[PDB]
Amino acid sequence: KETAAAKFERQHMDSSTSAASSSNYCNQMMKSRNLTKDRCKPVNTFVHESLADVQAVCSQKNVACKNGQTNCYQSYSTMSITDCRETGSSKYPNCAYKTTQANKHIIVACEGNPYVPVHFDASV
Ligand SMILES: [Au+]
Repeated sequence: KETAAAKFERQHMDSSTSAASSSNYCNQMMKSRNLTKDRCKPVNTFVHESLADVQAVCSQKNVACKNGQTNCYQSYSTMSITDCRETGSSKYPNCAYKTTQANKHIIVACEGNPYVPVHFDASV
């Protein structure tokens, strides 16, 4: 039932200006988006832009994906993001993260009809 497009929304969208949280944004968000349920997802990026602006990237700069597929796209403008990376002390089920806020060009893999973001590949 969860589509690839919905999965990208759950894993990566957080439309707001920038990270807001009552406590460590990554620890709160990784848990709340279910990214610590089955393992500690080790790296994950949230994007603080509108869905439309993220979706439009699928029509922007065609770039190779890290895995060698050719269906990746880089945003022409920088976007507000937050990068979550597991700490050394993190051990599932007590997942723990370092929060890095940034303004970078995103790279997403797009798939489907409609052609929409389904994976977050890199920020540059
Ligand atoms: Au640039």
